[PDB]
Amino acid sequence: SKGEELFTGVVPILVELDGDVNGHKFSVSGEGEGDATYGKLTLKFIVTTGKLPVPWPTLVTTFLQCFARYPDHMKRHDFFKSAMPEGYVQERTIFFKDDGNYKTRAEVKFEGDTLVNRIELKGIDFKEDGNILGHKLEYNYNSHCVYIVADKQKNGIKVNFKIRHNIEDGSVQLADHYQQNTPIGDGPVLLPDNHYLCYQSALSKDPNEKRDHMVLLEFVTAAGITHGMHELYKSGSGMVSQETIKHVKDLIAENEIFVASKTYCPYSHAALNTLFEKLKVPRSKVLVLQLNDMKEGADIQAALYEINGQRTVPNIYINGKHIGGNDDLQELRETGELEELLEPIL
Repeated sequence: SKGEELFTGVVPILVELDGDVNGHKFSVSGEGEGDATYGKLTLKFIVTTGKLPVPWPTLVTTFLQCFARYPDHMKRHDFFKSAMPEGYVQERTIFFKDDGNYKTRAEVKFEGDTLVNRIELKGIDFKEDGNILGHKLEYNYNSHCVYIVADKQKNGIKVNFKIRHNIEDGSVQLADHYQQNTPIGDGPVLLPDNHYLCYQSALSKDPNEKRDHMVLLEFVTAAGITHGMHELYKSGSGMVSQETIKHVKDLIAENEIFVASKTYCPYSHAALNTLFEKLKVPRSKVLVLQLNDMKEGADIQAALYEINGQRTVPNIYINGKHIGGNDDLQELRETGELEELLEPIL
């Protein structure tokens, strides 16, 4: 399958990392599973070479954003899954305030029914007495959202975020991240509009594990883009004769309630149900118009736009005053404005 289809269910994950921080070589292996529908991640890492020369917490970001949950209205912005199965390369440079930095490169891709994260990390200029080499960071992780931005030039995404690692003495170790993601193959990929990815992580130990390890649980969700559906409702694609313009105006002035609609339009359905059922308004007070059922439907609707700028049905009016669409009608229903507008009419 292609792109997101590959993440519909629970996916097995494998992670491999070879690192050398300040000359101290080490390598870790990790396994778990992802469930993008719930933005779930469950992994277990084990150090193969002995122990870790750095705190586990400082490796969390390095140790799978293709598993984040993207809401139904943000599928077009899921860059990570669109790169699969071929994958993408993730590069980062993490500057540790008043200390050394990590430079990382990783290739994420499917190898069979498995998503594999192969990483290479190098650390340099770290203080042997600092919080990193000195192992002074609490075994926890803070929650927060990061700002995701597309990099049209590189055909991928960019991210600059800061991680705060709690230090045992109540203070904090600053981890300034610089992330760059690039597609591996040359097939289509979805570049997103700026948005957010909110993380929540949980670190634990396997009481049955005797080698240095870490059990990570991450919950990730995409957020920040607006639900385009009701927006589209408002948006819509020779000028009309004044003859028609006045006529529509007359229709507006000569009627207590005016409603231009179409028989198949949901918003019209609801606007009408609101007036005739919910608010039990008399059919003799409401002049309805099924534009898709008239000779001059087009002309009328055209004339309407010319008169109020609205291009979509339902186009509602009350006592000569333009109201708008259904959302405008619901607007006034809640603020209680509608009830008072109808009082006189009723």
